[PDB]
Amino acid sequence: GASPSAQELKEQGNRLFVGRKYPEAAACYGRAITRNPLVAVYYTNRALCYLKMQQHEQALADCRRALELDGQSVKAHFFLGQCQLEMESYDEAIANLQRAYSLAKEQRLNFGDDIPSALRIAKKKRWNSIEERR
Ligand SMILES: *CC(=O)Nc1ccc(NC(=O)C*)cc1
Repeated sequence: GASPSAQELKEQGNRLFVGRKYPEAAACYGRAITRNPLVAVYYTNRALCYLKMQQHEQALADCRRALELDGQSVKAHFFLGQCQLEMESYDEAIANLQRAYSLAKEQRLNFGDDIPSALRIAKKKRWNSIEERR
């Protein structure tokens, strides 16, 4: 047999993700991480798998690790913020989305109104959660 490289495992996971096989993709990214745990994008990609599978604590842990390895990552701040938003950690989520936005502008990766839209939605969900209380 052949043992694929971590990079090959990441690409295989990407094809599994494109194939909408999210548990399988997550496991493949996990094999990539085992082969080389110092590459942030393996964790961010697996985090997105876990968000598609609504496995929040696993996504959260992966976003934290990705950001330890690449503190400049637009994607990992965005996914961290999305995971926090879904766990109703609103203020943390918003701050991570604002950092994703600022990093994206700096890197010229701010596409359309995407991250500002995520920020508006996060802020409105936070606002609704307070406004709806008795
Ligand atoms: C390749 C891939 O994952 N594409 C993709 C396209 C559209 C969406 N949008 C929604 O699910 C709303 C997700 C993934």
